Amino acid sequence: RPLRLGHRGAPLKAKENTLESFRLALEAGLDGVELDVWPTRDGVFAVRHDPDTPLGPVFQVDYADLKAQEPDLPRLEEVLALKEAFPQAVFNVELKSFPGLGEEAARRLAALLRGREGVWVSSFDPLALLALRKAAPGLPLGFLMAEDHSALLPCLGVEAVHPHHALVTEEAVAGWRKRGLFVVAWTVNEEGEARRLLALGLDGLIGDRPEVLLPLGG
Amino acid sequence: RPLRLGHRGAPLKAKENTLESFRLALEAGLDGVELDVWPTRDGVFAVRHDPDTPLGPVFQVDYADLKAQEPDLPRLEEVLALKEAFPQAVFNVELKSFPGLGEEAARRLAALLRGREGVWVSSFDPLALLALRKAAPGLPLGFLMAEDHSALLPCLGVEAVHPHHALVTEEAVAGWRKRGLFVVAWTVNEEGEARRLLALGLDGLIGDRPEVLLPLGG
Repeated sequence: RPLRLGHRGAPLKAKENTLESFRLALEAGLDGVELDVWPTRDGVFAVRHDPDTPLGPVFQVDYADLKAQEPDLPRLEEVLALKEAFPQAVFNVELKSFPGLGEEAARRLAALLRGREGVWVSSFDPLALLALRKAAPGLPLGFLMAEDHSALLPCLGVEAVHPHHALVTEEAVAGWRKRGLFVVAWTVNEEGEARRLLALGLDGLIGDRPEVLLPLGG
Repeated sequence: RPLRLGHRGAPLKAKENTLESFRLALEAGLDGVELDVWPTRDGVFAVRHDPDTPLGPVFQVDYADLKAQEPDLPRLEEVLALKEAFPQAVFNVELKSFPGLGEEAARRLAALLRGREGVWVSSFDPLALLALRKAAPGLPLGFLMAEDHSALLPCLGVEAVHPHHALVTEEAVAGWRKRGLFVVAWTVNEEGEARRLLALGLDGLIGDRPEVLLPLGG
């Protein structure tokens, strides 16, 4: 059935991108979660949406320092470790990096996720995706799109396309299906829109409300 | 003959990315200049390399304010206007924008450069290039590469590829020629490297030293 994914966990039940949020999303019965990561100065993947912190941009601060300042800030490995409690859960890691520093971060993430199962990486940065695919041939990837940049799909090594829900139309989906892509829309928080998207045959939905996603599928 | 282009003008003769620098580069006999631009809060294309200013990121500050703070900061139109004094000169505008805000800036730049001659836009951002091509079908474009991302060329509407000189090899050039691309390397400041690149048949060189580029060609 279509994947029901918790955006940054269950952001309305607990603070977004925190271990509690991810746990609550999985305890709610969702198929998995999406989590945002940025590389720290010392190469740790901090789980948070915004790149700017009280101590400066994430890439210029060591993880331990960000953690002292923000005690509930998880590192990637801690979130993926939840697969121990939920063996069937999947994790969509969105690699966020300043395009220009994306290739280096991508190579680092590739090494960290080597051979790991139940995880796929998505990114809005085509350059990071190319670097990821070269560094880890077996790691599933998804191309995030805020505007319709489908023209790049033929040149990207990705198994999925993650379009903003407003880009999802019958014709757009036909194009993605034509390439055998797995389609995951975001960020879907309304029943009406969720049903519209599923009626189009999408493979997954990322949303902030578990209740809305749970009944979808079978 | 191969284009001899002044990187940000003639950066050692005058402050980089200033009208004086561009004028000196053209007075030296170069075929054109490369200039960096970032969009201001009010949609003006400020000519400068760094995005961070004493007043904050360029996109969050109005041009007039940046100008008061930095009196020699040009706006794009002022640099392109130099074509009046040098009718044969060409201008390579590098659109710099935070990938995510690149499409919007690209659409704005496309409208500004509508029908203009002797100008081509390059960018490290594939998304900005796609937006530029859609908005201005007749505007020549170049794909800047800091690492070899040639795999994207087939999906980009570009007439040129602008590789960092360290990516230029006989095999790489054969691949680009195979697609009929115009190849422009940067940033070439040494005679040895310049001669190595020209021997490979490149179509243009962007460098900080006019003396090094002038004798190249015929």
